[PDB]
Amino acid sequence: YEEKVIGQAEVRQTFKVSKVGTIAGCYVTDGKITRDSKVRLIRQGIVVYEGEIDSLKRYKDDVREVAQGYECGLTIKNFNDIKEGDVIEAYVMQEVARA
Repeated sequence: YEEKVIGQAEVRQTFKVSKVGTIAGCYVTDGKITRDSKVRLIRQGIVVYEGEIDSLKRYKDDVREVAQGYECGLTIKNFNDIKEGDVIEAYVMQEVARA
């Protein structure tokens, strides 16, 4: 088996607040945008940033994933670029959410 997409989404926005962090929201279009997953966004030319998720917290609670088509606010590792930069892409193995 290959480590295909496990959480592809599109940045909604981010939270570069002087109280929170950089809670980057993303609309999902593939697997799940979970805490136990990596991340890889891209602009209209190249990669905007890469790594993993820092935290996972929606507008309701601290959800672990965001599959189907739900948007949740999550930080993306040590994100240098902020505010709805572009489309994000979570990639990993088949051990997400439950592992």
